[PDB]
Amino acid sequence: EDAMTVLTPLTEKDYEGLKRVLRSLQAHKMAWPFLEPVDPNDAPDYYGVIKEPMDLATMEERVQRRYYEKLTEFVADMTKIFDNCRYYNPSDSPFYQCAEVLESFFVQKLKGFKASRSH
Repeated sequence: EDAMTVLTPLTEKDYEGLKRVLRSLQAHKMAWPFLEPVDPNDAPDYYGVIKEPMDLATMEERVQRRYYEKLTEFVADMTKIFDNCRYYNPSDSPFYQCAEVLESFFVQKLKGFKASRSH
């Protein structure tokens, strides 16, 4: 990551942009597996094998409460969503495919956000 992403404290203005990014992901058709925490009754051994679960509702709470100090930390939580999903699910699963699609969408939005921050 670039130095602004790593070092620049997130401001209130930055948080408006973070909320916009999160809302765009929540609204995406392929976000359905990531909207809320993984249900243990749907996913055998999940919480036994996934050390740091994450989901979009948890990130929404963190954005509201100003949890993140640096953009890198917001990106790290988001990246957990996708990495956890690819870790636990087979590559031919619809879940895995959702992670591939939504991650690409997130990267597009994130670049947009970083650009906007820079001007």
